[PDB]
Amino acid sequence: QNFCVVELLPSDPEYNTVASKFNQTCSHFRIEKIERIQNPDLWNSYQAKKKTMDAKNGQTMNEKQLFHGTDAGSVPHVNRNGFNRSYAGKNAVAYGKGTYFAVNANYSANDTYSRPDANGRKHVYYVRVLTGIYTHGNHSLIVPPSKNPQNPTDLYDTVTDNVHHPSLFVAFYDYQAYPEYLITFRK
Ligand SMILES: O=c1[nH]c(CSC2CCNCC2)nc2cc(NC3CCCC3)cc(F)c12
Ligand SMILES: [Cl-]
Ligand SMILES: [Cl-]
Repeated sequence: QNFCVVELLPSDPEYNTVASKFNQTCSHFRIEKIERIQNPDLWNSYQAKKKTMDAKNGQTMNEKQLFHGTDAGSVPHVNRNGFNRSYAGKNAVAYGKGTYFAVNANYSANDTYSRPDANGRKHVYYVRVLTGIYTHGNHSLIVPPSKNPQNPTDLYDTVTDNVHHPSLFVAFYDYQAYPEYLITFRK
């Protein structure tokens, strides 16, 4: 549960890459800084889960990079515990009980998700999520649904709002998503 935080220099190839993807829908926001979260436990759980997904879903590209807006209050919890069950309790439920990730930063940048702190600062993560093989989510899914309702040994990895034109993804467990970068920004 130990972690380090490293601020990225605006001059760093890594900074450019992250800002570039943030600015595809959020260029009208001012970036205050970008930190890399380094949580060795959360990382090793994630890489291990990625290895077994790659052995299992054949040609599927299991890894996506998605945005997660949140309040300042949640940042320490997430940097430590990841996107775990207690955190999942604080998310919406319309597409299932888990943590919600947007394809486009400007979804996450809504004030409902990345609530502005007393100084007007907004917080959005650029998360590695193992979306793997996914299906339409709904409110009743409080665990990953089975492909076959008669066989719970074949589970979907995540759920989405729309399988063929997805806007968001719900992940159920902490080993499925790594909060790699935290973007602090303002209007
Ligand atoms: O990025 C996002 N972060 C969060 C966490 S919000 C919460 C954190 C704890 N403190 C209070 C604020 N939720 C989202 C929900 C989305 N869509 C759902 C809206 C209703 C149906 C689908 C899309 C998103 F991009 C996000
Ligand atoms: Cl797996
Ligand atoms: Cl799973």
